[PDB]
Amino acid sequence: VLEKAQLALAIKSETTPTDADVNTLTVGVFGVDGWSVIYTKDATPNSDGTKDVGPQEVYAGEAHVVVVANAAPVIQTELAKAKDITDFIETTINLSDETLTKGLTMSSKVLDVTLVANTTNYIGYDDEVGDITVKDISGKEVYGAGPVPLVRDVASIALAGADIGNPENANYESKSFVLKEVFIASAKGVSSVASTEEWGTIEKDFFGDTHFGYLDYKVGLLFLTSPNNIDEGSYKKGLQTKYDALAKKHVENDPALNHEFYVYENTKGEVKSGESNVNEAYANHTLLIVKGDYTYLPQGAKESITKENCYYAIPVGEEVTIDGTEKRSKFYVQRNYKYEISLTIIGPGSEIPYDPMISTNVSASVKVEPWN
Ligand SMILES: [Cl-]
Repeated sequence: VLEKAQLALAIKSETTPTDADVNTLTVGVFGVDGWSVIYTKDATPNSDGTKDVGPQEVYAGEAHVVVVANAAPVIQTELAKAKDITDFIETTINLSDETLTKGLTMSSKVLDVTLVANTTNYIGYDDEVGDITVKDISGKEVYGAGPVPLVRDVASIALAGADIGNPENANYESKSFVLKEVFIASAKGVSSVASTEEWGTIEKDFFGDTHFGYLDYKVGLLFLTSPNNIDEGSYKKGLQTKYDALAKKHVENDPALNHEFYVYENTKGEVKSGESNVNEAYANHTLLIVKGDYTYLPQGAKESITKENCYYAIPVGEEVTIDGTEKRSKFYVQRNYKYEISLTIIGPGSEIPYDPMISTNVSASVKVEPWN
C-alpha cells in the first residue's frame, strides 16, 4: 500500500511569442520504490514572474522529479509512458518542433525530494524547506531553493557580421562582399529531453549502435547530386534532411544578419564508419555557411572582378570567446548558449558549399554568451 499526496510546483521564468515562453509543463515524479506519476498541464502565470503547475495527486515517499517545458504533444505522451527517470530524460525530442509558437523545449535537473503523505507538497514556493501556506492551502515546501530553474534544450546560432579584409600574401585587395544567404548544415535534429545535472549534456550520439544517422542531421538547403554530386563534400557527409528554418535569404528589409537559428547539441559531429574524404574539423560538426558576391582588385589590374555566389563555411565553436575574454577550443554546440559569428572575408569563396577552392578565404570570430 502507498499513501496519497498532492504536489504543486513553481518554475523560474524570464503577446508576440518569445524564446523564454513557458506554455506547458510536463512533470515526471518517480518514487524510489518504483511508482511513477507523470502529467502535463498549462503553466499558470504568477505575479512574481514564476509559473506554476496546479496541485496534482501523487504518492508519498522519496522521489525523483524532473520538469519539461513546452513538450510537443506526441512527446508529452512518450514522457507519460516512462517507467523510470532514465527513460523519461532520454526521451528523444525533434528539432522541427522547436518554434516560438510551441515554445522552446526546456528542462530542469533531476530533483530529489521526500513527499509527505496526506498533504500538499510544494516545490519551488519558498527558499527553505518547511511548512508554508499558499492561497490558504497549507502544506510543506519539500525542495526549498526557490522556483525551479529550466534550461533550454536548444542553442541559438547567428551571423553577427560579415565584412572584408586583406591577406598578408597580398596578390590582391578585397573590395566588397554582398551577403545573399546564410544557412546551417549538420544540425543534430534529435536530442534527449533532459539531463540529470543542471545544464548537463543532452546530446544524442549518432551511428555506432544508436539508430541515428545522416537523415537525423538537418540542413537548410539541398544541392544537386548529379552529375557532380555537390550535396556532400569534405565538409559535410551524407544525405541530410532539409529543414527550411535552417536557411535564410538576406534582403534589406528582412536580413539574414542577426537572424537566430535553433539547433540541438552537437559536439561529436559523427560520420558513418568507412566514409572517404572526411575533413574531421568540418564533417559533421554543425556549420554556418554564408553565400555572397565577393569583389577584389587583382595586383595591377585596371579594374576589379566580382565572383558571384561564393560560399564560406565555418565549423561552429571550433574556437570560441567565452565569458567576455576567455577562450575555448572544441566547444562546438552546447545547449542554452547564443553563438554570435563574425566573419572576415579575405578572398574568393568556393563555388560549392561543402568543399573549399584553394583556400577557405574566411576568418571567423565566435562569441558565446549564456542565453538570456
Ligand atoms: Cl528566407
